[PDB]
Amino acid sequence: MEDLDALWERYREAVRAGGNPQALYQEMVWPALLALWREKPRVYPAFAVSVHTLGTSPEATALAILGAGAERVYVLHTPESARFLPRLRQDTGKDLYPVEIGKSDVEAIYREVKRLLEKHPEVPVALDLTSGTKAMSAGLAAAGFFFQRFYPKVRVVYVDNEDYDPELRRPRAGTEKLRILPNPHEALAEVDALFAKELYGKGEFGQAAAYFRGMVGRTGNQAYALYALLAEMYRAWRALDFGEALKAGRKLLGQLSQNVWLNHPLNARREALEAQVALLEAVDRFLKARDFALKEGVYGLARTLLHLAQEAKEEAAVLAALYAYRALELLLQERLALLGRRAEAPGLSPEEAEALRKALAELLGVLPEEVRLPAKLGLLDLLAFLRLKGDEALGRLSLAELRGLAGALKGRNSALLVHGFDVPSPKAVEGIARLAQGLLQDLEARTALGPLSPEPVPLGF
Amino acid sequence: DLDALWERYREAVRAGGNPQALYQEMVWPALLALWREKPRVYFPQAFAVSVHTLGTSPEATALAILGAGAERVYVLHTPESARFLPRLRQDTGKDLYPVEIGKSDVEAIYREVKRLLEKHPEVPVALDLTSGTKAMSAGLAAAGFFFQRFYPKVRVVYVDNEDYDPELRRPRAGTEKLRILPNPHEALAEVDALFAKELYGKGEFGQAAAYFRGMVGRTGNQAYALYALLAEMYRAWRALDFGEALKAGRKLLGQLSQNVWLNHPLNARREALEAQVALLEAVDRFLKARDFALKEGVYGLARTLLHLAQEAKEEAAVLAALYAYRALELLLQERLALLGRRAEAPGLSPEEAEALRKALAELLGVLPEEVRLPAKLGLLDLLAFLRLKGDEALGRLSLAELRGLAGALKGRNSALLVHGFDVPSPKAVEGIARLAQGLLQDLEARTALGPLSPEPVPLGF
Repeated sequence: MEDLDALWERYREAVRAGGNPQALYQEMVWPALLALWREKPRVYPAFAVSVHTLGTSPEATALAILGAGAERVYVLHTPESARFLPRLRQDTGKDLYPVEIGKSDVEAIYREVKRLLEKHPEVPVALDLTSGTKAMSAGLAAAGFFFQRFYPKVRVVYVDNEDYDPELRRPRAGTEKLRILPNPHEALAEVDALFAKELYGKGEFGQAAAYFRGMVGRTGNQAYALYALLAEMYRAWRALDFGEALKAGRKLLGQLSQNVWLNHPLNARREALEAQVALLEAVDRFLKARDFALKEGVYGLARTLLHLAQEAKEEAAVLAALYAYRALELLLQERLALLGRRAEAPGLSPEEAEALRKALAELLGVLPEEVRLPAKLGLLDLLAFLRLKGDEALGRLSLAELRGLAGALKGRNSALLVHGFDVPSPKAVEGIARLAQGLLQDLEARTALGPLSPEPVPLGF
Repeated sequence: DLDALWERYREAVRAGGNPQALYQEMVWPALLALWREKPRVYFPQAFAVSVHTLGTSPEATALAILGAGAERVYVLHTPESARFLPRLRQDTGKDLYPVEIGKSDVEAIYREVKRLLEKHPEVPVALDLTSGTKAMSAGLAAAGFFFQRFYPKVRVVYVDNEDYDPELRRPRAGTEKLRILPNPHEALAEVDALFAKELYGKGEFGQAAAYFRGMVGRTGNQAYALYALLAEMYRAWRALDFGEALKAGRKLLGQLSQNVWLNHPLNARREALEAQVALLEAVDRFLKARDFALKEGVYGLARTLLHLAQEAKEEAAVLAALYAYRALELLLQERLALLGRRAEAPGLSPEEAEALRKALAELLGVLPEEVRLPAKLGLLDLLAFLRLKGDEALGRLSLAELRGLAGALKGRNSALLVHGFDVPSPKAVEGIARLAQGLLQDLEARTALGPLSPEPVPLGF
């Protein structure tokens, strides 16, 4: 090695004397450097296959072949650099499997890497980008980091070096070292936040929380524990577990009020978070009481259900119907509470029951004698009853709209996930959600929560 | 023009002149002029920001800056390439924003690119990798393609050429052109299958179908259309849209029967597919008839609901309870039918009603007068009635087991998403689902389907 450092200087001074650079490199330097790499590869801390781009200088590639020490060696060369395959054979002693590519045909690099990984799918593979055009090297690296998703044993490698002489177009002999170029997730920790943020923006709150919690496990940065709490709060809220959501939100607000978290980015949104936690509190209170005097909790629950129905409208129509039916039922029951009455025991007088059978018969296209009122008012019975009692919000419904909704309202309990086998049309679910929305805006005006959305607050990064 | 200039340059070099100084004197002014007049840029592109690595080759970075035409220009240089910043300012005429990095510090590339995208989050940004070490260029490309996931307007760019003279270490003048380097996702069609197969493996059937549809177009290969149908069938099945699931499964089976597709990989799992489609057909039949003599459809619907309940139990227990209650209800009604009683309105004599009130009281630990029998039997009422009528499966349950189930069973209709406000424990869902599973295993033996799983068949690639 100090032999190598001494003859490097001998070479340098011979070049300053007028000796040719390439010739004296081949004669004085390269045999000793090559012998060193044969005996002892300068390799950072397993490869079964190595794949090497090949440009106009074969020496870097010879070193990378010896450093990876793979049994199977592929060489991605161009029509122009094919001339160097004999030298590669004689310097490495390896069988070469050559693949010709254009020097900036990045797609072909991608395709050849695909083909090779499919040929060697479960062994460690080194992708050496040292030699070639920037297009070849960058294409090989890009292909490697892309395919690690599906071929995790792939590694991108590089003959790093120290004293690159721009005149000599070579580094100082003996400073070369083969090493692994890390992928961005491996290299830069904060990029995990990006994955978490993406999942959060998709409504995948449980996975987002898992990512944030794993980041605290990786780096110890407790700022991401607060983000995990937030994602956990939304996970629980979207799953209708208002107790767990309230607990997570209260923990989060408590943490954000500590001096150490004063500049956490979620504090830029504190009021929004406080309002959402107030909503969760109100819903928790209403769920415990089951009493429709608690207007804020009725609003919070119906708002949550209508938002869930809107999100399920495309991918989950059966659930969308269920959410929309429950929201409308809650809102109609709150209207009945405006009259002091309860749907499970409305206390209909004989005159009221007769009038209700007549109105239901007109809506259902039957005779009043065919209408049988259950002990607990069904959804359509409740709507008809409120109209009979002069409810101002339901009185505004046209007869055409109500006739259009009558089939869907009548079949509330006949839904597949309640007691029957039916799925109403998406158009009817749309009409049920529209009716519910109008009742919700009436209630929203009468509640201390004001208008509030379940949409998540922006993360602030 | 530039052709004749390049021949004059090569001639002056042949005559012993200094290649680099002669490039600076004879070639570089004409090329720089040309890139100021009309830069050679492959379809013309508009960038707001450009980011440039800088090695020992400032000419390439000047061409890249002028080609990108960005208002804001960042230069990622090393301590060794810093001395080139003044000349790069003169050639381009731009205010440069320099950022220092080590020549192999790939983490530093990732960090600085991340900072710059955060500073310019919504504008098109060019990452020029032409000049620098291979670690710098490959790091910039890898950073670009990685961050495209989160910053879609990022592009990786490169000053390519038609010919490069390896002795002069220069592109042939006037053959340089600024090119976008494609990311491996957009350059390789076939990779979409791997993504689909990943999504399919995680049960994301809609996205898997979407990727399969994409592949059909980008390749010539209608084979992927079959995969798309399979994914659509599972999507519809999980969403409880049995009609659409059956439509897709029948279309798929009919295509797998054509001569062209006899070697399709799905035909390796043909038997399983056929069985799943028959289950779907039986469920579709049962949903139209709503009659518990159709044992196969009862089995298929209860099996589907129990699978969904098991999937939802841990993180969506409200929904899991809804699914598990429906599954258990169906199975108990089928067992009422099997006893020869009407499964939707068993006609209890006053003597049977009295006996059932006594049995429920002894069970619930209350007095008989505190038990009220609704017009529709609840789950607990129905289970106790089946036990009174000598049902053997249910007769095997112990008193301890029944009292452990009694709370959950009484809460069928008081579930939040039915008529009430209950938010259940995953433990209560587990009890309901385990009772249902036992009844399902009993019905399995009495059905022409036999045992079948809603678990997706392997793709076979």
